[PDB]
Amino acid sequence: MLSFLLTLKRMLRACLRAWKDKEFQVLFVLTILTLISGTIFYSTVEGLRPIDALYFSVVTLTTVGDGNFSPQTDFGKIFTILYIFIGIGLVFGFIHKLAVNVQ
Amino acid sequence: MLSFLLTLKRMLRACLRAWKDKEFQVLFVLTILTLISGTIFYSTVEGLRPIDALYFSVVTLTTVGDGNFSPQTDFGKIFTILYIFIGIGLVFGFIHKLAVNVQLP
Amino acid sequence: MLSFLLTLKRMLRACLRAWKDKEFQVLFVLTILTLISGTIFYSTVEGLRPIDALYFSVVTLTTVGDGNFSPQTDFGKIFTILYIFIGIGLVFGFIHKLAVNVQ
Amino acid sequence: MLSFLLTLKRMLRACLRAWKDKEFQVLFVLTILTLISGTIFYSTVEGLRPIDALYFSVVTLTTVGDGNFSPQTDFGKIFTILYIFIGIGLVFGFIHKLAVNVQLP
Ligand SMILES: [Ca+2]
Ligand SMILES: [K+]
Ligand SMILES: [K+]
Ligand SMILES: [K+]
Ligand SMILES: [K+]
Repeated sequence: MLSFLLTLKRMLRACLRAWKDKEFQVLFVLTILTLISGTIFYSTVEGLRPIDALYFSVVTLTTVGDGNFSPQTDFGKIFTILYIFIGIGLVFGFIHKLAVNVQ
Repeated sequence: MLSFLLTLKRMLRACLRAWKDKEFQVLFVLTILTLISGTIFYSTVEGLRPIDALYFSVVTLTTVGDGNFSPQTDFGKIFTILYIFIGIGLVFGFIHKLAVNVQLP
Repeated sequence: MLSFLLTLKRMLRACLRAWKDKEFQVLFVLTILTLISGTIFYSTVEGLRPIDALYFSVVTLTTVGDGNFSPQTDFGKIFTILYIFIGIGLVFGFIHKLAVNVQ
Repeated sequence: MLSFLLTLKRMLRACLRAWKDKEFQVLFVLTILTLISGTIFYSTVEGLRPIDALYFSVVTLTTVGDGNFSPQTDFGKIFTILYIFIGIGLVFGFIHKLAVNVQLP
């Protein structure tokens, strides 16, 4: 149906308009950064291959969680705790962003 | 007791009333599409029984998470990461939607 | 500090005012129901002691997840999938509720 | 590049500006209180090393979840359930807050 495609595209364009918003860009960059850091941290401190460090970081920053791995070192656990709150703060940021975008 | 039932019905009506929104519908189809892709991907690449691939896909895409399985291949891992952001995208989309339907006038 | 206690109490009263809202009551009852059902389902179909069925239901309906148990039977898995979406729908319900409560 | 930095700072200022809200503060203290209680509870009742009790408490209260540990006692289980709803309460509270600070005027 054309109605369907048209609606989808209207929405896609709306999503694209966001990647053009400075504040949204910031939020985006910060999480990308946060993802890099985490990848690096768990790679060195917890000794996980980069890909498994990125995975754990993602799955953790998004609250999906890893059904197998858990930080072994104490330093790892502390970092993971603060890491998670950064994620909570990051998502509220987007939430607030969207809540404002309508008005 | 009666107001409970009456309120429930009014709300239950609304949920359906929103099931008529063109944008809600697309989000729904996109989610179902995402769910189907995941199911295929994981049964294929991770060799998971189809029902296990759909299950992993659902719990992964909703941030619930699987307490036992994790992709074993680097391929599955990469896909899961992006898959999760799709999910995050889908949910914000719904949230944005609800946000608009509230602050309407 | 008195300022602190006063603010807290103002907020507690606000939370209490909600338990007096019919629509909120509904949302509440539905999840309680949903929790009962789940407890029963996983108890019989997956053979978990009621307490472990309630736990799995809660941890699953709230997206916390169980780091050990996963449904073994196919019927269990299908139910868990629909169960989770009920939860997503239930939480959006509260979300919408709150988003309206301000205006 | 400069607008990035300038925007970041303006936003970074706001987060702090909100750290001055009396209601945000209480929510924060309540969360810290909840976190401390959990840490005590789990090290005591579940015999978890203090840092493991705080960790389990954080991942549990944020719906992230622990991929390896689960309370072993029926006592720990009951507590975890309520604990999770406290967390759900805390988050809605913050959300409600953000909701109000947006739709202000
Ligand atoms: Ca596990
Ligand atoms: K998990
Ligand atoms: K979650
Ligand atoms: K969430
Ligand atoms: K989770």
